[PDB]
Amino acid sequence: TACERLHVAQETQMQLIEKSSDKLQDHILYWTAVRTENTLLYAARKKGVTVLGHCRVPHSVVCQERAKQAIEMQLSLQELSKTEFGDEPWSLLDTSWDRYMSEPKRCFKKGARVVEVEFDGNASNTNWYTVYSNLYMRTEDGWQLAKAGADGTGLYYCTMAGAGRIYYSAFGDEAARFSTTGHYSVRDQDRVYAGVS
Repeated sequence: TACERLHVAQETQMQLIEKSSDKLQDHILYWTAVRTENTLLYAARKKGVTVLGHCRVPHSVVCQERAKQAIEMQLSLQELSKTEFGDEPWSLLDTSWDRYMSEPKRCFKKGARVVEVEFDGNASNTNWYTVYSNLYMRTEDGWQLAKAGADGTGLYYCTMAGAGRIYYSAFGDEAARFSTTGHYSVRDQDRVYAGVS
């Protein structure tokens, strides 16, 4: 029945990806199925299983990690749905591990845009950063909405626990890698910033 439970858990993921729902509950469901699959697979690995039915069992370290990630997503999302934010539309990508682990780390993110940094007054000396306008992060006071942006210093988010911009990236650290002079200019949307290191 570990073989049938595996089939259902894999089929659930495949059904929900096709559907591509904008409801949080479908994504809770998707991650709980990812959890189930990798838990069973990990349990199979401990017992020395290498093929369960018609699919190969990944290395135990791999199954263990995929299950742990899915536990974290499941529980996090379940908490989210119990907040004011649960009502909002959530896609597969909004609730994906890479989005969650993108900077800043361990928060869900919607509203992507590209920030462009030019390094030595040199149009060919350039780099780009994906910034999310809407960030949902757990405080000791549940989940809360934060906004992210860029200025001359770096990429930052602001909250009302300690009023001010809180930087998760510093452009001076970027210019220390990609510039020869230390100066750079930052284009976020309709604003251009200057900076130095």
